[PDB]
Amino acid sequence: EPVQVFTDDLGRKVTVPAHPKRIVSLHDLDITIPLIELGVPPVASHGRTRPDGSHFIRSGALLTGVDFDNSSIAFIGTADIDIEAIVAAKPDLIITEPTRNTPIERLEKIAPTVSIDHLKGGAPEIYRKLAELTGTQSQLAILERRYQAQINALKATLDSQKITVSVIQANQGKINVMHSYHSLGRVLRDAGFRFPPLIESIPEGGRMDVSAERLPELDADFVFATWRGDTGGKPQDELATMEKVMPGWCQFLTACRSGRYVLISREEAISNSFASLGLMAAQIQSQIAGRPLP
Amino acid sequence: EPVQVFTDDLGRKVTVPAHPKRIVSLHDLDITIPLIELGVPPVASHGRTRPDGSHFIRSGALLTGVDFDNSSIAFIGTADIDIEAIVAAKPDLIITEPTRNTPIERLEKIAPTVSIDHLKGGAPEIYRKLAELTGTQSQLAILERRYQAQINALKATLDSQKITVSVIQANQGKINVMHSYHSLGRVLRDAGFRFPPLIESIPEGGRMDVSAERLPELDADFVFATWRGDTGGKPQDELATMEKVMPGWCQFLTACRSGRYVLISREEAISNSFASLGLMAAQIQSQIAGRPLP
Repeated sequence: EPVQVFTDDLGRKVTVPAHPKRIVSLHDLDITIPLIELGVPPVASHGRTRPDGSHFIRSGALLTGVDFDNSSIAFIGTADIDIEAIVAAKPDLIITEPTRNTPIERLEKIAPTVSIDHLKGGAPEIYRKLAELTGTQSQLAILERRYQAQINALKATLDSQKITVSVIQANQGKINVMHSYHSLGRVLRDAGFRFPPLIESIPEGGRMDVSAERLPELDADFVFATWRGDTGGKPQDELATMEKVMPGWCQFLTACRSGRYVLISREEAISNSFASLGLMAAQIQSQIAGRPLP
Repeated sequence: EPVQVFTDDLGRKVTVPAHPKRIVSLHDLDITIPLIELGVPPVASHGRTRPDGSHFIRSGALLTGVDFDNSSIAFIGTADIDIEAIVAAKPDLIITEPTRNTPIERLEKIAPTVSIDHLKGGAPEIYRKLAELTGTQSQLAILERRYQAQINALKATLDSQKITVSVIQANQGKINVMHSYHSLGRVLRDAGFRFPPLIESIPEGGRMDVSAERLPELDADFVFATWRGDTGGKPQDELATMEKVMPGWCQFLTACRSGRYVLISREEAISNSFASLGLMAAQIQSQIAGRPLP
């Protein structure tokens, strides 16, 4: 019953509960996982569909232990959001994002609705906004304190201001690089590691394709790449794709030639969650400083 | 004020809240960390003290984000428990353990008091007991679901019954080896890895010192060890410790000589927390299956 006014990322000043009890989320990975971490899981959520017709919250169980099958969170649809399911969930707050296609004008006649945009400040701003929305600034501060401690533990392990890093990815015949590769890039930058010029010059929130011949320009002391394992995939498949991109690609990176090419599971690496930040920090730690080469 | 019966590990049937709101914890690592993970932080806790006079929950910030300096958990002592701070905290439940000073009989007249023993059943049992005690069985189920997903992700990454691992530790000129090294050994065992015959010979819950001449009997596809970092230590400090144990030790292990010797941060590795098991699984994954060697 007590309310609050929130200005969303479309610039809409919306009257919302101070402490919402029945949140509806229109994205699993970008909204619902954060909501779970903050201790305000939604009563219904966008999710995904297996070939057998069963549903799952993407990265839910793996990163939070929470999924459709072990909770009372209702599934509202994958590509086509079921408006009736949203209404049947009796929300006091609906949370969507600009790359979701369900019209705001439809949603706002069900319940107070807000839209949040990761493009405006990334994951840190997403969680700040969600905490403000849900009255969970307190749970957020503890999540941020843990991340502070993981970053500091990493900085204390090695001189990161002296080690160069790089995150690359096979992209259909070329190499795609981001300015900051999601969880992996965020931890590497917050820890003070330095990227090659070609990556540094990419605008924040951007990405670019690089021709395979220009691999040496993406080299660093350590080169990270990620592999899709959600579908029965293994790290060797990512080694296969790179070989298709360029036969003997390894010889073009001193990091790969020297055995400082590191493969990280992609599902964990792409999530905006605090769970993932911790997994990235641990992996970066032992891989860079806990793996002496002969 | 609804009440339940709990038989503690001394065999005492104690009438305790069904849902305790104001828990006092007499041990940071064995009780407080579990309680925080179960979503029921204590209102007062044992912890450690620095020479400057500041107080902390060992592992609290690093693994949970929760500490004395960013919460309202009251510090109640390190060596000698502050009984007046426990009174001021108005507890409805006091949790103690057998390796503690405080007479159980003084605590009894402040609030219902139970004693939990880590020696019977370990962490799984500690967590099960606390969940029943605090009414947090559903939170535990969620933590367990995430552990299942992490083990499943690891097993799907590689054929683990095809790979041998070992965990060793320098111990004053000798090598100490456990049947299962805390969190790191539990994950390796749960994921289905094989161990060297000498390690499988050690009785469950046990450990053994061996001379460094016997290092080859601890050799594996991957040899793991841990380094203490909570106090400015670095991985290189543990390598220097090994060189004292035996000069040229690296050449004596095929794993080290070939670049399959991996160093893992100790504080996380020795914790019984669900957070640790997650950091272990992720590091084992990329270290074993995500690091191509030239």
